[PDB]
Amino acid sequence: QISVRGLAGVENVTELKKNFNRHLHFTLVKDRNVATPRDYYFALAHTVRDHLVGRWIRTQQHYYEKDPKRIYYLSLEFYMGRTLQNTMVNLALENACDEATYQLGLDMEELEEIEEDAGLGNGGLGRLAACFLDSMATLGLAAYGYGIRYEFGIFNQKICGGWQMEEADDWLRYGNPWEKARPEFTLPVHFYGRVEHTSQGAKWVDTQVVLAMPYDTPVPGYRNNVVNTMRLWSAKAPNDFNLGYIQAVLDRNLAENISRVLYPNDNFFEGKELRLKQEYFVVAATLQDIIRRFKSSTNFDAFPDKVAIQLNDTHPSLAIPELMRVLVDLERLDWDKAWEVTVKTCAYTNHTVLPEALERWPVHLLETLLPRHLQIIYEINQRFLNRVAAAFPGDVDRLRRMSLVEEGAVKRINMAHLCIAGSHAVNGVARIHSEILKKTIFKDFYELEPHKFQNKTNGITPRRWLVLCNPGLAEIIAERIGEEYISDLDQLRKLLSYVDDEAFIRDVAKVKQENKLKFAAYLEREYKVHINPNSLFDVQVKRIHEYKRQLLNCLHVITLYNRIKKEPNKFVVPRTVMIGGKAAPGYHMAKMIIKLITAIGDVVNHDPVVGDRLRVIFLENYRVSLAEKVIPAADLSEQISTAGTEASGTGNMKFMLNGALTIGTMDGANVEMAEEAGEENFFIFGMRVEDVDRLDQRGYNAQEYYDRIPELRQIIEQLSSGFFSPKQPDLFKDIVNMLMHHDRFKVFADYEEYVKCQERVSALYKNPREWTRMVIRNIATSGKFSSDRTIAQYAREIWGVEPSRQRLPA
Amino acid sequence: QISVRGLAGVENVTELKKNFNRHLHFTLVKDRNVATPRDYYFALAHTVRDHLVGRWIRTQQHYYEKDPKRIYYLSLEFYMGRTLQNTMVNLALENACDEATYQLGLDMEELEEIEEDAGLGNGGLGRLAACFLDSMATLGLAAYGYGIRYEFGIFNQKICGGWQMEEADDWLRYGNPWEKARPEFTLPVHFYGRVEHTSQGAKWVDTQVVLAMPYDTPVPGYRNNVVNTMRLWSAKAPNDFNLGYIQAVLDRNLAENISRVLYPNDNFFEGKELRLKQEYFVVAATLQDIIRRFKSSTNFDAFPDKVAIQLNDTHPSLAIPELMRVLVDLERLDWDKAWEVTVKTCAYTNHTVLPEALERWPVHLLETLLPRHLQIIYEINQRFLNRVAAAFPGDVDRLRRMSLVEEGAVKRINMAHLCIAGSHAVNGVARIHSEILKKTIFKDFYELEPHKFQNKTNGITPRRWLVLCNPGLAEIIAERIGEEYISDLDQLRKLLSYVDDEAFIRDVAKVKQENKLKFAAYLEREYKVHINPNSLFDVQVKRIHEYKRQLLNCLHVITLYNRIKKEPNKFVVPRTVMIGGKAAPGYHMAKMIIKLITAIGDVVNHDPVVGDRLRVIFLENYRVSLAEKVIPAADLSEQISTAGTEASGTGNMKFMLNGALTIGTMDGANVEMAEEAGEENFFIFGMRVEDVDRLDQRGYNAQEYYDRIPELRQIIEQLSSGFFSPKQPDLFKDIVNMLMHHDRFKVFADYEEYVKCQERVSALYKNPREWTRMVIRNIATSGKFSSDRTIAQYAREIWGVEPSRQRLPA
Ligand SMILES: COc1ccc(-c2nc([C@@H]3O[C@H](CO)[C@@H](O)[C@H](O)[C@H]3O)n[nH]2)cc1
Ligand SMILES: COc1ccc(-c2nc([C@@H]3O[C@H](CO)[C@@H](O)[C@H](O)[C@H]3O)n[nH]2)cc1
Ligand SMILES: *Cc1c(COP(=O)(O)O)cnc(C)c1O
Ligand SMILES: *Cc1c(COP(=O)(O)O)cnc(C)c1O
Repeated sequence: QISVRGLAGVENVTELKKNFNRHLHFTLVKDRNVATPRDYYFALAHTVRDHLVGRWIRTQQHYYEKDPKRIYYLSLEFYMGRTLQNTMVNLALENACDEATYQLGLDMEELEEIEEDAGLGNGGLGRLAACFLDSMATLGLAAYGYGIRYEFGIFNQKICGGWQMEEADDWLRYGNPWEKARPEFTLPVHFYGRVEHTSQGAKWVDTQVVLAMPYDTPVPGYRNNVVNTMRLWSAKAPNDFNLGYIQAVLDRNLAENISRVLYPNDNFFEGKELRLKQEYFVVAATLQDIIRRFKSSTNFDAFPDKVAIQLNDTHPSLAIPELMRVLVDLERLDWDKAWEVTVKTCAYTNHTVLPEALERWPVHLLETLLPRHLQIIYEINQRFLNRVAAAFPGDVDRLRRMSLVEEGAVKRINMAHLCIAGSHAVNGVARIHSEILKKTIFKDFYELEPHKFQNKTNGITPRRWLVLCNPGLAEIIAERIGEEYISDLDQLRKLLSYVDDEAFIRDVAKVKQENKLKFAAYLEREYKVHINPNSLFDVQVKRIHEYKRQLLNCLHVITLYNRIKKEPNKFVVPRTVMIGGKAAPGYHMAKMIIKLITAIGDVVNHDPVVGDRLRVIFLENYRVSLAEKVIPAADLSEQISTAGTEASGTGNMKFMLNGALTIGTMDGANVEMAEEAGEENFFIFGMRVEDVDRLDQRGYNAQEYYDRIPELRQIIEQLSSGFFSPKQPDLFKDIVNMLMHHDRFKVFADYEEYVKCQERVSALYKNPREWTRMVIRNIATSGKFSSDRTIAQYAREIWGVEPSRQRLPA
Repeated sequence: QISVRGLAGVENVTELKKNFNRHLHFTLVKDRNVATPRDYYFALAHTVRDHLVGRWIRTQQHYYEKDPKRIYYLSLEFYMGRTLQNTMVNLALENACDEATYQLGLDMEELEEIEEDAGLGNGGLGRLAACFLDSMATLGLAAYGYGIRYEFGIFNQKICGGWQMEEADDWLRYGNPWEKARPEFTLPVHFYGRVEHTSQGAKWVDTQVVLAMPYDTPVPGYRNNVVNTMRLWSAKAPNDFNLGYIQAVLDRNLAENISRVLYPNDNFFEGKELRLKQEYFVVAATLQDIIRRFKSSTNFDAFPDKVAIQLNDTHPSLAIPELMRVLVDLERLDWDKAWEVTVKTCAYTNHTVLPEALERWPVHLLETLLPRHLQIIYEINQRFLNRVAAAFPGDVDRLRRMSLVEEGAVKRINMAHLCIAGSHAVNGVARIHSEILKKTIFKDFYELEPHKFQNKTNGITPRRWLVLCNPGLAEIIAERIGEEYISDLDQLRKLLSYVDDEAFIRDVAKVKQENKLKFAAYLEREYKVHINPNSLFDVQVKRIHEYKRQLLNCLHVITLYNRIKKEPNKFVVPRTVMIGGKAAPGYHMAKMIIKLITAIGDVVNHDPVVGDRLRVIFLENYRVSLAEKVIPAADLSEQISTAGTEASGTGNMKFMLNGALTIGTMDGANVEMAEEAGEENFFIFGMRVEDVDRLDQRGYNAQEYYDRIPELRQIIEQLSSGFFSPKQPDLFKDIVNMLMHHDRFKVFADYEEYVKCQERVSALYKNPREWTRMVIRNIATSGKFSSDRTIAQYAREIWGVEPSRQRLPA
């Protein structure tokens, strides 16, 4: 049907049909009389998987023969989502599979909906890792993603009585056709024990052993026949583990719990032993695998020429002392040489400045679990501080600030300090964030070693986030400028020459309208709710956190409601306000915010005076597959974090690419988006970073805003008095008390500017031609935010490898 | 090469090679340059599996269309062993696969050795279930085996310093290509809770739910294109289970532990809650599956016409009250009608008279775990005892003896009594055993309902236990009488006409010699030990238990050793005495017996005066795959249980079929073997059951035998004084004390007759022609001991179905 989905040749379609029927019979052991839609999904997934394997084998063979520098991307999170459609897109099989399944009496879109998300991440950080793997494959880099194969990913969210309930995400229940277990490359990982000092070096002895079993998942590049590997480790007990008899076997679960479940905190550090075990587990297994591959290419001088290790935040920071341990204790390198190799191999990406998100591990935990690593950390620290003292003689407070070891009631190791000391490059994830790192939390380190500090602004893959989720938009773009933009997103600039083209304006608006209709029907089918698809779709989807300011959005929604009730017969631009996202299970305020959003909905959606002019919907179970549906349907993207808090954001970029306008603060990558599109094509409001600093110096007093803004006072009085919770009048007192007395994120300080800016949004929406022209200017300038651009910069400026768009032979 | 392995046609071999290469590439994602022997095994297993699937689908379809009476064989144990070779034998693919792999540069016998045993049983009871599944498929019965998919089967045995050590049997580590998960037919199983009485019936409420997920394994019949199903349940927690957050997810292991591990006790009852959970789990899931299939054929009068449930001992006895629960509480049948249906549906096989093996569950356990089942059991008991009281008025002691409820400090439910009350047929497993049931432990029940009591003598499948393990013997038989005997083992009687045939005598002895050479080399390769293959191979392999009297064998071995040392220059027939088997981990005396056997070996095998005239070998890790190697190599089969203790035995039958002579007591099926072969062709010794009873009446005094038999006194003095344990002189005092003062199995009472009978064995072995003639007379009369005969009797006399040797279309 549409060109960007590829060719459906007679031979190809005939062969797909044959192989589908072969898998249904031989692989699934079903016939057509008893097959369910799930069986049909698996038959198609195996059929498509077969097309990957030849390319996967040949790619890995090619890397063995050419021996390029290898890139290892270490992350505790990979938020992959579904694989079937992405695989078809990257192999140019989508139209062929559509036609094949159509001829078998099946709807391929219905089969796609059966696949579980691989939800092995919390949000942005994990999804960035996934976009990066796609870009690395598309750019022909010899890259490997290494992580943990969690049995349970991010929990499934249910809303009961307006409250979040959590259910385990049993994503492996029906099997995962995309992974290949490799039990033959299983490796041992050590814990506990003690250190003995012999005459020739330290020895780590009396340890408990857990096995790391790898599962490999293919990562196809975009139409280049490159298939890279994501290797995820699963924990297994050895067979003599604890070996009355029955209890010893049952106790194997203690070892296997390491890979059982993803910690569900976004931007928050929980210092639990189990999490530390996960961090070491992934590092120890991965580093053995790296060294094995390096020796099968004595001379570790060449190691940094053949290996780059990228640390996705501090979560895999133990890679630094582990590499030192292996090189010094096992390979018998002198300390100075081992350190040179380590620093040249490792690079660190920081993703947050929030103090509660930074990993600071208690020394007593490390002492018990990883006694040799603690010794190595202390030695790193002493050598590092000796350098500081030589550069800044007499500056004793600098020595305290820069130490890897923090003093206090409980001594802690600051893992960010460890990463900076042990890495040749340290980057933030958007220009403003990288500047904040140099001016504030890592200022001292920047003064010592300015050359280490870089910026790499984040991006998103346009395969998943345009072609896959919004084929209608991809097609109308391709009709004008061809298909090359899918792997060279800067070509979207050519669309600026179509900003006054009446046919293009029409087509852009038509695609948005279709996407809104399709989403409005999805909502009715799966969740029994009636929305007006002519209304402005105002969307805020992301994890629930105080810094992201869903509460500010709530205040605007109540303002609109109160304005309608005051003047019911005045025209207002109709809106559907959709908010979705998961709260971390232990984060009380985030759970209270969810309840507030649903309680506002309960009032607003049932008030007959409001009608269809305002609807408030909480989108349940926000995840990658839901993002693919709602983002193409959005008109307005809410990116309203307090300036200085959102390191980058990536949702922001997904909305820009898909034809929504953005209302946002000058935070993270929003700054760069506005710069690319022009400030006149962005709805910017609120305090800049400098304004927040000025408020913090005099002292934030929320009472001043309450006293001066009557519309704001009315809302607080409604919240306090039980207007949105008549049966439990004090339900929201924690929210009110926080806003009035200990709001770290200054919700009231941006309220007035936010409401005024929202009125400008509504004014523009009344003129559909000018709204759409502004949209075209956004889509046209979104090219910088391709993760292909981001990865090319990492490759050239950090890893020292050249990207390639050349195809391997098929 | 050999005819019974089938045809190797050019087309077949070409297609096998293609499919092997397809699986290596697409299924395993390997090329020939990096493939290991394990990859080659999996490629062949998938290739052979593909030949099963069409037949499996068509067989199950045929049962749906014809709607025959269905047979459900419920067992906690299925000791399957390896599947690859058995599959090839039953599909006539062995020579074709041999040729295909040969042309690919691979040795198929080497690939076969890579497969793990499916070790989901302890010994005879579990292996009987496996032979039965093979026979049911070969006889065209619509039969299903139902059990538990244990993650860990019977432990792997290691010998360290002469002691048994246990290691977990992680049989699923590399995957199981033979099973198909069916997560779509997952069913709930309930535990705990309480009973509420409403106006219309009892309700079992407030229960904890565990899911039962089925995995299906194909069971091919012998060259008839029938493929039946073995369905094994695995335990899964529901997704809301216990739903801080992290701990709730980790605690899912509590539910999933139900299917984690096989209880490793042979002939011993351990009354643990976890075992009770396993028993109910298998019953509750299976019965729902049975009822579903019955309703998809209101009218439960027809249920016993369409369903037979065979209880493999009392382990699945909760099927009786569960069926009553479903019919009364859920289907709303009146009690009397439900009971009629239950009795007509269920039949019970008893496999032991040892009092410590009989299941007697504490009432307090049932009350907490299965409160509704306990109520139903009490009602069954009251109704049953009302019948007893009407038949035997005033016989109050009979009421006490027959009750399902045993009085005492702890009230217990006698599950054997429950099975008899609720079953239309009760059988023992050999003629002597079935007679013992009627005369002793179930005498009262037999007097009430004589019509219920039957015998079904055990058997073994001649596919695994002749064709598969001893192709050389199968072939020389086939050269004379054709191939029909493989599915009609009574045809072996035709071999009596070849007892004086010089060529046949030669060939039988040649095959034995080859098997001994092959086993002698296996021992050198895998376990670094030098045995004389011209020696008589004297073999006792079976679980270690006091009743099986490995200790009596030990006493004979020491006797031979002492006789050699007394007269070193006299000729004695050389022997290699091999003993193997696992001890239950908590069974102290069994572990001490293993240590005694290895300690005897340590002395005997290193005494230079003995030379190669006597060797004592402990065969480590005895299991089904080791049985397939050692049984074809044996000359003498040791079947020496105290009369009245071995309900049947099946090892005995395996040795008879494979050309060993038997030294044995008149116990279990040995009685029937001697009757079939003639007593003159069997080495019978020792007390009969009647002699044991006479000794028990006067009192067994072991001291009398010590005082009268100088050779026996010498052995006890050697054991006591530390001759076999010089560094730990008192090591064997528990063994000595047991033999002298509390030997329940009367080892000393059979010593003299046993040693004299062993001298007759040695005398016959000196005349190889007459030894071999006696062997032919044994093999020729082994036909009764086919499990095809056993299953045909169950079918006709218990299940009410007619067996069929007709082929389904291919
Ligand atoms: C399990 O514990 C944690 C899980 C995640 C984070 C984390 N997530 C991000 C997000 O990273 C994105 C990708 O760079 C940014 O776009 C986003 O601004 C940031 O909040 N920063 N930090 C921190 C601890
Ligand atoms: C896990 O707990 C148990 C496991 C097994 C048994 C058992 N095994 C047999 C053996 O059954 C064989 C098949 O009928 C007989 O040949 C054998 O004589 C008997 O001991 N009888 N009883 C009992 C409890
Ligand atoms: C992109 C994405 C995120 C990150 O969104 P932000 O608005 O940048 O926080 C979180 N979750 C999912 C499922 C995503 O696809
Ligand atoms: C046949 C068999 C048994 C039963 O042997 P008995 O001598 O009858 O106890 C036990 N274990 C294995 C592995 C078997 O094959």
